[PDB]
Amino acid sequence: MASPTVITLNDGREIQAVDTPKYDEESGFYEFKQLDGKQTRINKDQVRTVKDLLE
Repeated sequence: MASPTVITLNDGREIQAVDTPKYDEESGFYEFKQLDGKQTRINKDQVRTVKDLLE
């Protein structure tokens, strides 16, 4: 499934994903696919708010 989701970090840095993120218990990161179609991962504590563009 694909849906636009903007993840806002602790400092306020917002990144927009084309599909929904995965919380990985193994490494402790959140995995999300950026607008470019590139998957990136950031630590569980850096994420402030997880919201869709469809609010």
